[PDB]
This record gives sequence, structure tokens and C-alpha cells, in this order.
Amino acid sequence: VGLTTLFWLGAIGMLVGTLAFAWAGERRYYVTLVGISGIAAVAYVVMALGVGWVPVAERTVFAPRYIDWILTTPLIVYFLGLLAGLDSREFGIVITLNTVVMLAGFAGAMVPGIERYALFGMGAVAFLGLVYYLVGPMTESASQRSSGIKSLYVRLRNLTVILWAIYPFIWLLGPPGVALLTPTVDVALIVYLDLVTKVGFGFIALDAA
Ligand SMILES: *C/C=C(C)/C=C/C=C(C)/C=C/C1=C(C)CCCC1(C)C
Ligand SMILES: [Cl-]
Repeated sequence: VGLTTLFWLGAIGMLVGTLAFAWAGERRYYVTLVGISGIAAVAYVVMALGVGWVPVAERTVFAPRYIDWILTTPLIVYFLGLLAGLDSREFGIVITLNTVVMLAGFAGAMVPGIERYALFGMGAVAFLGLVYYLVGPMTESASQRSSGIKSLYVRLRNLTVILWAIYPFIWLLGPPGVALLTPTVDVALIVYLDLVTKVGFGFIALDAA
């Protein structure tokens, strides 16, 4: 099982999700889910073709992964913000916090020296602030909606919080960090997480609709 095989698997999974969401497509929600998995599909194909594998010191960094995350994770937060009924100002805070996490990870991965752990730490701090907004203010806000919408928000929120919290550990234990986990295992774990936090996320929304 090679890296390219794992990338192709993620590509196929994202593509199936993309077509499923487009078919089922309230247009805003369905269009967002197409963007979430559609962008990831492209990133995985590019990586499957061997494009964007950047050598850094003694590790290999996958640049398309971080461009993907920077564009798709704010769309996931946007989806959750619509469910919770955020005003346009609360959106700005959480999307700003999200972008800090994603940019810090991208920069830390691309830096060869130990300064990269300083960048990782900053993303960790901003992530804790993002979790606070999901579990607190956004949950208060979602409470004002129908019982079914509130229930859907809580289920997507917990899926999001629990799984997103695993990524920094995979990053740190993998090549970008202490380089303990091997690239193949590290990639396999992230392909699984990407698929669940995007396509699984999406199908839980379809089921409730
Ligand atoms: C579809 C892709 C998803 C949901 C990716 C999520 C990625 C994260 C939650 C990554 C978080 C990170 C930290 C909290 C600190 C810095 C390193 C990151 C980017 C792995
Ligand atoms: Cl990486």
C-alpha cells in the first residue's frame, strides 16, 4: 500500500460525496457541502499524481493538503454557523480563529527548524478558542432554533469537536513533528479523518434533511 494508493482512495471518497451532495441539492447548505468535498477531491487527485510533495529538511510535506484545509475548514464552520443562526459578526470571529489554526499549521509544516513548534503552539492556542465558541456561544445561539435544528447542530458539533481535536496529535506524532509515525501510517490516518469530517459530516446532514 503506497502513498499514491491512499491519495487515490481519498480522491474517490471525496468524489462520491461530492456527487451525492450535488444530487441531493436550503440551496446554501447543499452548495457548501459540494465545496467542502469538491475542493478536497481536487487536492487528493493532485497529491495522488505526485504534485505538491515538497521536501523540507528530512521530511516530505504535502502542500495541497494545507490549501485544502484552509479553504474547506471555514466552510465547515460556516455550515455550523448557519445551523446555529449566527449574526454576521460572530461568523467573523470563528472564521478568523479557524484561519489562524490552518495558517499556523501550514507555516509550521514548511519551516525546517524548531521554530515550527512555536507555530504549532500558536495554532493550538487558537484552536482552543475555536472550541470554546463551538461549545459555548454557538450552542447558546443554536438553542433559539427548532428542536430538530438544535439536535442536528449538536450532533455535527460533537462530531466536529472530537475529530478535529485528533488532527494536532496526528500532525505532532507524524513527519511534521517528532517524525515518530511513518508517512504511510500518518497519511492513512488523515485520509480517514478527512473523509469522516467532510463526507461523513455531509451524510449526517442529508439524513436529517
Ligand atoms: C477537512 C479537513 C479537516 C476537518 C481538517 C482539520 C484539521 C485540523 C483541526 C488541524 C488542526 C491543527 C492544530 C489544532 C494545530 C496546528 C496543526 C493543525 C493544523 C494540524
Ligand atoms: Cl504535511
